[PDB]
Amino acid sequence: AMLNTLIVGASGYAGAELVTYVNRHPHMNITALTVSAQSNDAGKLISDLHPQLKGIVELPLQPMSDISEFSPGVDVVFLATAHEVSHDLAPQFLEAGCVVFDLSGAFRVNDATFYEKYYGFTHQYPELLEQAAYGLAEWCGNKLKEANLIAVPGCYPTAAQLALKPLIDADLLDLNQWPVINATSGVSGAGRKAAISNSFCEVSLQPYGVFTHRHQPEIATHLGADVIFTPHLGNFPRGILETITCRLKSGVTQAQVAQALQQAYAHKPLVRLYDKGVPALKNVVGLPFCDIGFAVQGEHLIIVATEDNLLKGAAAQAVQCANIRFGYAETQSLI
Amino acid sequence: AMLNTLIVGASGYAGAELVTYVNRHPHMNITALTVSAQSNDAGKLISDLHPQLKGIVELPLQPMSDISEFSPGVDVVFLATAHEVSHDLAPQFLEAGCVVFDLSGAFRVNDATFYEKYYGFTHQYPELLEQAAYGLAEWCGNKLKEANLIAVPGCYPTAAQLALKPLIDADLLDLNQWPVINATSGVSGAGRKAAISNSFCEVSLQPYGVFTHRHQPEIATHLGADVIFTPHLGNFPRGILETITCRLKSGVTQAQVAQALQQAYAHKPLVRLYDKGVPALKNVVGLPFCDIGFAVQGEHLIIVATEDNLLKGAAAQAVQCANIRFGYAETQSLI
Amino acid sequence: AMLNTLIVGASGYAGAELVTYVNRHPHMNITALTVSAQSNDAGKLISDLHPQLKGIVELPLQPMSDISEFSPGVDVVFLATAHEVSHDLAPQFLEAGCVVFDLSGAFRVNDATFYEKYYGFTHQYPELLEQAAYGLAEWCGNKLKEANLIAVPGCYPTAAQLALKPLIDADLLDLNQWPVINATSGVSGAGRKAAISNSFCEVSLQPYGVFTHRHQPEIATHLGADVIFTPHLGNFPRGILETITCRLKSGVTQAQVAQALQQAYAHKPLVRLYDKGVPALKNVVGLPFCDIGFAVQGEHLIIVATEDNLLKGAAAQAVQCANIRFGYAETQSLI
Amino acid sequence: AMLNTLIVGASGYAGAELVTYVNRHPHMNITALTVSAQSNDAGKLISDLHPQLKGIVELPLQPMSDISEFSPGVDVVFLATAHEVSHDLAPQFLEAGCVVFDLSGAFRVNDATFYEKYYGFTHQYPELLEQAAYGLAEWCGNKLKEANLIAVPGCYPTAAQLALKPLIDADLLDLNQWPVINATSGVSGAGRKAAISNSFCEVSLQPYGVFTHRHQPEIATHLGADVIFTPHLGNFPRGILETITCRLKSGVTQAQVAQALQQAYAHKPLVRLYDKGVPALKNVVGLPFCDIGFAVQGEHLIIVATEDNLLKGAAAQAVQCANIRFGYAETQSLI
Ligand code: NA
Ligand code: NA
Ligand code: NA
Ligand code: NA
Ligand code: NA
Ligand code: NA
Ligand code: NA
Ligand code: NA
Repeated sequence: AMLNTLIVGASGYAGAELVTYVNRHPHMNITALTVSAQSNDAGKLISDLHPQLKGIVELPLQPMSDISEFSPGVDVVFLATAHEVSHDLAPQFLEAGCVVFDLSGAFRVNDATFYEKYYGFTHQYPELLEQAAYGLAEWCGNKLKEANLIAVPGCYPTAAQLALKPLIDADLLDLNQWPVINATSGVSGAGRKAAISNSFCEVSLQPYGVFTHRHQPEIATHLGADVIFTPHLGNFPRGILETITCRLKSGVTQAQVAQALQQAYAHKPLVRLYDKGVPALKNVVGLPFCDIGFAVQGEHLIIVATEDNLLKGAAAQAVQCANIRFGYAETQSLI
Repeated sequence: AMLNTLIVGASGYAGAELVTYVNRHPHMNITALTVSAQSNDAGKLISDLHPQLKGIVELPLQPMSDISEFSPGVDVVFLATAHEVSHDLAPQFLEAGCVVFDLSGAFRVNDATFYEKYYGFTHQYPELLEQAAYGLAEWCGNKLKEANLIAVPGCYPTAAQLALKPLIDADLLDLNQWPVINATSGVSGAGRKAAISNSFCEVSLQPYGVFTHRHQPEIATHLGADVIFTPHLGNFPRGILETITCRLKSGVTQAQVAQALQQAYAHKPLVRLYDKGVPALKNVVGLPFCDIGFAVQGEHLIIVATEDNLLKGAAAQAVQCANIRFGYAETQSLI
Repeated sequence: AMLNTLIVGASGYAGAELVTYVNRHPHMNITALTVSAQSNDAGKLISDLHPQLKGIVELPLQPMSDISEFSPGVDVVFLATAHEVSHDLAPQFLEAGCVVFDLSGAFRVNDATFYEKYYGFTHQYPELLEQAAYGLAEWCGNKLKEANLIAVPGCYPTAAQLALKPLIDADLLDLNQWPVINATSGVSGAGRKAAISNSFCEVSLQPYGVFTHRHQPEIATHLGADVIFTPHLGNFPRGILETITCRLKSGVTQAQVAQALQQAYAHKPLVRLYDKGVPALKNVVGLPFCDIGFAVQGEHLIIVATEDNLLKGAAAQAVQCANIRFGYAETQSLI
Repeated sequence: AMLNTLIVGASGYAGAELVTYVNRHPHMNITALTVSAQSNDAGKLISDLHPQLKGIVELPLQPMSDISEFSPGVDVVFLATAHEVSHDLAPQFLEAGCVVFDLSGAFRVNDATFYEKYYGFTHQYPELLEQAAYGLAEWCGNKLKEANLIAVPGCYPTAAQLALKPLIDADLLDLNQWPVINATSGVSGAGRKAAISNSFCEVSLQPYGVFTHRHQPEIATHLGADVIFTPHLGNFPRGILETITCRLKSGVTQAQVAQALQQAYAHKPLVRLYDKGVPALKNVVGLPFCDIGFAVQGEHLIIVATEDNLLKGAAAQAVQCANIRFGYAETQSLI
């Protein structure tokens, strides 16, 4: 048995990486790759837009308006789409009996104001918000193993929570000093699109979304702790490195922080813990891992987490959740 | 006395570099910087779009529809605009008594088919074509010293002709084998614009305009010799490196090629001739020079020419011609 | 049954990519990874130097002086070493009964002067030169299927010959005009090493080895045709793009060139032929393919070939040959 | 009158930028450029190593052992050298009557343990430590206007203190929460040198000097406040961007922070204050400025400061101090 898999928004950068993994996956194959109804890319091959897939996957991109053209007989739907589209589509696919893995921010947080403030829309499916599993794979339980709607976390929130969650859960941080998360992403995180801001000559190094980015409250809500989160656009296509600075609870030691991380991740295959030193970004790009190292001096902690923004930050985590949902090896198709 | 200077298309990448030099120039200053009538940037400061100019030049960008708003009392007009715009505007500014330095391809070659084939328009000003000085500064005579319309050469044609012209003029090449010019440009050569092709993640290394680029016939017409010309888009913002491979006329030697170049360029300040070895691109970026080195083995020549595509390839050559036209030191404002 | 596999020079950049593939390969595993006798990296883990391998392969790097420490029971030896080392070691491993896949230039060409001129040493194993299979995988016959010494071609020669060989073999080029091969490589092609020339700030774009590079005569000897070959160091870590300009034999057409390439490569899985247009480098980096596109106008041909310099240009071709030698699927471990 | 100017360590990256400015400066010219006694670059031209200077400055690099070969008649000495060399040389040049501008860390902080802990040497000139002016140009008074020894601040400390000093001096920060300074530098900050760590393929994005970097205590001592300082090596040659996160003193507002910065910098020409938004690194590279923007939400401040690491972070600040010391326009030669 193989899972029929629909990939919506397949022509974007995250979408291309989903096509790669699902094609490769021994237990899944693709029914269709869709674009929007009036997409200029309708009828082009996936490999025309993403030539790394030439000779590997060459499915045409089909324009989708009514989802009934694409829902019957589909086991898994990946929504590699922005929130408005995912808000509209996900309920329809669930009703058609599909298990939906939404990469958008649309179902990530069970809260109305969250959507009004940071996404600028009123959320129309409160029941789904309650039902959605937050697909932070290393930490999800069996709301996931048996959810039919999985909200895959954002790229920056993924590294951030992998670094911070075990420490906060062990009460190792003095949260009266909000953790400061500074992160730099490659430009693929902006999406495939012609805009001035992601135009080649416009990229160097700059912070953005200062005190405004929608990933900040996602990280704060899910960790149960206020944080500073400042993203930066760097002049490379792929990867996120996060440098995270905290005040430890008084008396907390290096060995104590190491114990908490060793216990969280030693049997988690997609998290690579550095015993000493801190990871370099190149060492994870094109791989599905999150790499984590840290240092302690006195009452301060600096923890550093890297990932490929399109892999553990998007497509690989999505597929990793599908593996958990459907009972396959957790890393199946990823490594 | 100072020259009143209008810069049309000031908000583009070449335009910003013209603003820098003209501001700096002791004998010129700026009356206005214009954008198109319905430009989204109308009313923004030049330094909002190009923050390297913050605190240096902060003139607002004015939308221009009727040129009579901007022509009276203007000594010099730089058209940092594409050919259609330059075709329309340049005749009007000349009639208003301005000396026009057009950066577009619109007046570069005295030939009708040239425009139909490579620019896809029928040229409406044959007399101007006859009158335009081709602003390849090291080689222009007194059609320039006294022209009122200067067509500034394209960026790739500039390095190409500086390398090849003295050799062809000394009959040192066997032109039965067309020179092969392979060049790589930084992405600023594509212009300021949101398109997929110059989007950050879409750039790596690729040839383009293969047997179609409009700079090929400009180079061939002006050199009086058929050439292969293949440009490549590289993943850096600024600079052009050209590697040019020729068959020498039988018996032609290294010393003979060196003599021809030494004689062409020894007293030309913006051309830096390498006695031995070949230039690296970083050594000219942000400078107004063209750097040239070469090697000979047997009957083959390899000559290598670099420039900053926006400086000697665009703005600096434009200003260099203005210096010649108006009698200032050739390098005034450039270095 | 699995092949015991020794990787000599494992700590270099090509060596790391061999470790990755051989680890992954279902029919091979690694006995040891070696460094030189007094290497500063002796005793470090492979994944300390190449952290992309963390949690995947963590074999220590062992210093090797006498090969008898490492030869018994070894089926396959990869020499990821420079020519002098490979010249000394390969004969010893062959005598111990190992099948040797040398990545160096040491056994690539059956000719003495070749070694004196371009490698600056007199070759001491003429019989081995006669015996070595040249591992250009798409073109090798059964000198390979049954060779015990395979000389893996250089990175630039690989793309060059894949583009040119089928055309020359079909007499489609006028070789009175030598093909001009201009290529740009990422800096990994320089090897892992601290030198000024591959130091970060020293890299931009520059030709090198002008009329001197050792890959030129390898390409010319094996193609049976004189060529110009000029490599360039570009400011990126991985990939080679070659732009190759030829004069066609009189009367030769686009369709005729396409037929020759379609017939050469249609059933060759690691060569991806572009029907129209020319490949972009990013689309092959991290993949084992060589991508080829071309254009014809009049009597000129421009053919463009890309590869990952460490994969099809080094490690993947090495492993591909091993697959052919030992009877595994040609792409086994590569894709 | 012109100042005779000696540049020691001229062949390094900062040294090359000093040569550029001093050459250009109307009131200074160069007596000699020196390298170490057994330097491999002795006798090479400055422009051989730094070809951007070809045809502009072509002084040979002279090996210096005894300083009496180079001290008589010299008005100004720039030491573009590391601390041990500067510790040894600066006292000798001062004794010869030269005004010394040391770019090393050797005289930056009046404290012995500082040198033992972070520089691993016992400082032999306590009187000089007392006499040295700290050349943070916007803040220096008349210990500078009349010092004969100027310790030019480190590159990262410069942006950091320009951002933080006016805020701390106005008591606007709650220093019970140490400011967190995360910074990314281009690889030129590592110096000209062949090492693995600054080799092209070894650079991507990585923190370094975590809780160990010598710039941390320099920043903390001079600000009179404990800080976290974590530098990162990024994959570009030039520039530093610092993102600095603070807890404000209770009640402190955006307008209050803006007032303090406007008052500090409005008449300081090399500091470009952003009224709204935060600077992008490309907009300062190759320029002598420090660009500063900031945002406030609630009780947190994020202030962002950029500079060219070799210009305002090194050579331009050095020259700026010389201008102040000798009474020239502050920006003379810089812009
Ligand atoms: Na599959
Ligand atoms: Na783990
Ligand atoms: Na001016
Ligand atoms: Na010259
Ligand atoms: Na294996
Ligand atoms: Na094929
Ligand atoms: Na001077
Ligand atoms: Na200011």
